[PDB]
Amino acid sequence: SHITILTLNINGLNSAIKRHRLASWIKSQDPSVCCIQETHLTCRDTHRLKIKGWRKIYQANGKQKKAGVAILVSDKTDFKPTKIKRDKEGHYIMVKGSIQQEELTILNIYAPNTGAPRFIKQVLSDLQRDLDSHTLIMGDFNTPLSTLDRSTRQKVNKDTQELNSALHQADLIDIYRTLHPKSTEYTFFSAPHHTYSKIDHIVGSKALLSKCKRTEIITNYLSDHSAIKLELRIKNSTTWKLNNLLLNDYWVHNEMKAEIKMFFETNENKDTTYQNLWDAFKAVCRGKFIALNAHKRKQERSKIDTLTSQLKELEKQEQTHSKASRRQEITKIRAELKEIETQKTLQKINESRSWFFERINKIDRPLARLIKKKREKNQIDTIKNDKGDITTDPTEIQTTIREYYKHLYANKLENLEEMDKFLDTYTLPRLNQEEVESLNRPITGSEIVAIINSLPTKKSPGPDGFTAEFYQRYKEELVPFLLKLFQSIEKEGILPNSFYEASIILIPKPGRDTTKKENFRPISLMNIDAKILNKILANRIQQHIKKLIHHDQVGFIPGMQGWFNIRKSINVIQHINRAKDKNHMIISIDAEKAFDKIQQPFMLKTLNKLGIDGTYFKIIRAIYDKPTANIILNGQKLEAFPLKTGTRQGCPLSPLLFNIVLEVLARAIRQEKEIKGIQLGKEEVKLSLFADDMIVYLENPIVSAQNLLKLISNFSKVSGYKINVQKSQAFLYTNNRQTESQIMGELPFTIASKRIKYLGIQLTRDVKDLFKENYKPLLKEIKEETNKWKNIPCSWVGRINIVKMAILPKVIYRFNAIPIKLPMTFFTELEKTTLKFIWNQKRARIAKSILSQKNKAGGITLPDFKLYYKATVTKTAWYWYQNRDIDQWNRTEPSEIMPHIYNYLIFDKPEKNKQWGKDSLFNKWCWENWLAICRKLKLDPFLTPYTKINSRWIKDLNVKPKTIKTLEENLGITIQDIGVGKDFMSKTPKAMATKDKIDKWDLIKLKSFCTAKETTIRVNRQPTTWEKIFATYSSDKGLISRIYNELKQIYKKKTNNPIKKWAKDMNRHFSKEDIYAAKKHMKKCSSSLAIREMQIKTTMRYHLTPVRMAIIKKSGNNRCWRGCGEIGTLLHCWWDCKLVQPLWKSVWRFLRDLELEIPFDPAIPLLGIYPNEYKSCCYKDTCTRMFIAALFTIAKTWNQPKCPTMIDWIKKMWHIYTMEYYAAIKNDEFISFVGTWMKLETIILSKLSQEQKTKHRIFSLIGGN
RNA sequence: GCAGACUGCGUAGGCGUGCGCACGCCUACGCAGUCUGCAAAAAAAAAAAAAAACAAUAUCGGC
DNA sequence: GCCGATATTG
Ligand SMILES: Cc1cn([C@H]2C[C@H](O)[C@@H](COP(=O)(O)OP(=O)(O)OP(=O)(O)O)O2)c(=O)[nH]c1=O
Repeated sequence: SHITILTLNINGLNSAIKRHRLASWIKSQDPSVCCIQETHLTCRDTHRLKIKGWRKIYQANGKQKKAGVAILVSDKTDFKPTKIKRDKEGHYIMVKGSIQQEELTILNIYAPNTGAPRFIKQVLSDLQRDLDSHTLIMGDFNTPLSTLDRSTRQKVNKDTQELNSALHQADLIDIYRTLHPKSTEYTFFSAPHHTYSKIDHIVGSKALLSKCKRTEIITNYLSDHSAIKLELRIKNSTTWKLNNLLLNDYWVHNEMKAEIKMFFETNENKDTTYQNLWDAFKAVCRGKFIALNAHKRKQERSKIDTLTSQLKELEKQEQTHSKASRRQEITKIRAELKEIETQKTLQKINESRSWFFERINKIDRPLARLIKKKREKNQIDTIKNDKGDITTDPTEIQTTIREYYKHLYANKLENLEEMDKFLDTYTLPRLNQEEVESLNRPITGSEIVAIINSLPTKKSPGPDGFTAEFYQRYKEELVPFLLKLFQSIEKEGILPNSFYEASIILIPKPGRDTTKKENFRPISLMNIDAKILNKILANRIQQHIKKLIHHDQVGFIPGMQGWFNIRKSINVIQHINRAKDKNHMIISIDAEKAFDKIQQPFMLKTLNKLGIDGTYFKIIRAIYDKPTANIILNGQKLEAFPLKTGTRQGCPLSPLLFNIVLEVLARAIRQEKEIKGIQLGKEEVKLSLFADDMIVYLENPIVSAQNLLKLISNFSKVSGYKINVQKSQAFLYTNNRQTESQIMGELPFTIASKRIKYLGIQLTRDVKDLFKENYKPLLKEIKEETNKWKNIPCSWVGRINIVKMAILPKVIYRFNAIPIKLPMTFFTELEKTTLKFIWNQKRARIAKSILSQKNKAGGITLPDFKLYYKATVTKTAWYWYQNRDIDQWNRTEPSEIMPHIYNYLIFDKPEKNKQWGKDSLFNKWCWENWLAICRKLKLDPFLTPYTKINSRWIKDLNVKPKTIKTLEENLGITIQDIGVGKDFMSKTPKAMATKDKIDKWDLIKLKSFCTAKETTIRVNRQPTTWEKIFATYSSDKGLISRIYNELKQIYKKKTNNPIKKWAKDMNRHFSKEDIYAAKKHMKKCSSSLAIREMQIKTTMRYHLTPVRMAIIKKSGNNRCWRGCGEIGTLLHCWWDCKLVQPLWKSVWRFLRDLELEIPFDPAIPLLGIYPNEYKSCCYKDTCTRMFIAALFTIAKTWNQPKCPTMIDWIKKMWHIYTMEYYAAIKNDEFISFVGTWMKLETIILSKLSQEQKTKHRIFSLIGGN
């Protein structure tokens, strides 16, 4: 073990290309510590020095752009800083700390070029107290220490002798001279003097020499000065993870195909089982990927390799003898190396910039991680230990964590008889024979390939490096081998030993003290193939889960939505409020460390008791046979500690198995008649909640809660399911204070007299406070959450997407959970804050009406929270119409009236004089909203094509229910299928059969009703989209989106369109076709949202012109902000301005140079409204980019007397060109890109001179140079 | 010259209250009218994907 | 419809 410390005088870091190339070179050297001098960064520019892959970066920056220092410590180096001193001018930075329990004192110094020894001595006197036997003084000393440090071999000056004396008194020595007494190497070459000299030195105490390993001066072309690289011995491999980018090269892809094929053609035979063969293939592919990555790195910089080899040989020749022609050749080849490295670094940085440009403002990773605060460092370094100690020692903290989790997962409680007794007491659903054989059906390549295709991307790999992009890429050839492996696994029931491998990582629990070990959630990364097998099993069991779990559970269950329970719970609480005798309670049980306290033997026993037997259960038992988990703590893979209990918390199959296991407890609670839950109408609602979270409602708590605790204790004893009774709240209701007190006594639960947080919702003790506890906070939160974004660096489009991404999901979730009649003040406040954020505390530049309108209007669909609220509220009508027996949440309401009538009211008569209850919280408001929408559509909502066969019309025909059952089971469910008029029972042979099968009285009743003229006309008319939205769809997926789109269409205000105003001030009527074309162009002018944002801003008259400012300020100066002396109308500023005209004239010179005779029409560039006769999109693709570049050019200098120069337009065009080039290469759209850019590149290259393009880095990309 | 706030006029729908009318609230709505952040923009931001998984749900968009 | 991305609950 050695510590590599590197020092370098980079002579400024302003050049980004030089920054990264030093950052790429420093990556190659892999130093343990790096000291950098003359960063040319200010305290304001500390943001600039942000390098990926390195976190602990300490900076000392001066005010001016002359100095500034920083120290980089390798992530492989565990330096624990204690005290830091920084120079206000960057000449020095002090840092005291320890490395691996070895104290280390590091000093960085940049002495002035003149009189450095005196300045250094002053630093020594100031830091005399800080020097110890572990001192490292670094930086730019600006002086040589010995005669051998100068090429001229000139005597060390008297200042050096005094400086050396000062170092000697401080027991500090020149390490390089000590370790290389006879080395005459030098770091900097002085061109004016033609002399080499070693003026940067590594100085430390002699005691460190025993630790010192090796020091060397590494001549480099990245800077005039060479770095000194010292290795320091300390008292004594990471996991390989495949890189997605590696798969993008064709050569490596073909090589991997060939390697896979040759392996499975060579290593296949009878003597080996397919599991061990698969593991061997994994290892071989791992080694092959490592080797081919090395080969790819070699080839990619092979030119650099040969050039640096030539430089090494010629530099050795120079050192042994220096020659003038050798000097000039060395200089030329060094320039060649610089140009090649600049080429590669520009490639890399522009590829990154293109990636950002393609996602600059979209709702995507860049925006999501811009909005989110800087990630809190999950790398733990000190935790309140078991007894009382905070602790910091890495090995002791690792031991604490590892032992904690090893003890957590090492418990099976082998008491199978007790598990049998518990399971054979609460009869629970069993899968029929058909479903059993469905689970055990053979694995099909179609199934595996479907899983692979659905396999999430951009996900961390498991203990093996393969990252689920590897399987997708080699899907076509791997899938057969995966199928063979799964066939072997199902036949034999033994998994490859690599399947059990998993990597636990400790993610902090939000809102919890990270210093406690117990507050970390261990999430598991599993081998992707193991995850494929587990996803297969999870999908298999999921095909039958609906009948396997009661609808009380809505966590991890397809098609069930969490808000169900919320509404249910709230209804229950409302009932409690309305009850005369309030003797009841609700408890929010929260499982402690669920998925980890689950006992695998009990889970397997439950699955066996469920009828899951055979191949599927064999594989389930195998996957839990010998699971293992390594804890990747601080990047170190700790020991294995096989987890004897719990279910892997990152496994696809774990949620389903946990739900199945806890369904046993749910069934037990429901069966127990002495745990009587609240009774609403004709339904019993004992308990319902997400997977591990449970909420129970109980009557007569004194006894029911005690019985519940007894049952939970039995379940915990039998299965390990433990509840943290302390962190498990409850509302208690009793009409006697003494009863409340004694219940508090017996019950071990903490009674929350105000509220309970529950699925992100503040359930309120009294429902009347719901809003005050749920929306008023949320609204306030949004305000706060947006106030910290006041200065967020995003454009109005970026802010709109930020709202849509961060606030909208939160607001919609709140609406879904609590669709109570919200006062309009809430929506006014929410819209006000949202808009104010979007326009950063200024007046909205674009009309809210324009943006709110659909994307057809060219905008970005500024979300309308009022319409989202209405959509969410009216959504419940879908469940009303469906009348599902599982949505018990809907039927739990005040029962003043016959509660059964809710599935009605949708496409059936209104029960005039019949009230739904003043106490109704959700359904009454949904009814009001649904009626409002139906009235707005001016449709009849009581008899429609989708009226169910039995809602009230047939019922009001006093039809026997058996007749309704016959009609339902024969033909369909809607009146339409029955038919009306001529078509009554006259459209299918089954219709005739039913017509014959009904009794004469009911038959004639249906004849009288259906064939009536009014019903015929009201049922036959084609159904509107709003009705298909609640009848045609049998699934509630995407329902809010569809309802909101329909509402958007319905409530589409007639706004003051700004394209029409462009027509007006251009005195030229635009045809509807012209408006449509302008909107289409604004929609698809470019993929990147910066280009589209520019086009949208120009089209929507975003830029406020001197006319606007004159009117608002009432000042008469309408003169354009350029000295043009004309009126400052928008068309002037964009098109008609003598200072803006030359740019458009140049653009038209380019157009004609492109053999394009297009009219000199402002509409074409400013809006894309091409003349009707001109429709050749081939040239439009280029013209759009040319025009938008011109628009950017004008906008940048939108108000300066400065003329938008041609060169600015060229530069912006090339910016777009490079971004699109790399984006297309990554997206494989290269042919279209060349088609739309080749001629333009040719003209641009011809127009410019070599000097100008070189200065602006305008080297061609499509064509070689 | 865009928009919201907001005064008033007023259409219609609903809910609650009172004895066809009156009151209170809300919705959607057009009109006239006062403002009102204001320099001017491009700041560059980096904003970084890349590590920390899993199930389900919702949203958005592009194809 | 798919196919990416984001948040919501665990
Ligand atoms: C929050 C979260 C939960 N889960 C799963 C694993 C958990 O066992 C299960 C329930 O989570 P929670 O109930 O939210 O957490 P918990 O009950 O395990 O924590 P505590 O013991 O302190 O109450 O959901 C994840 O897989 N990933 C996650 O990020």
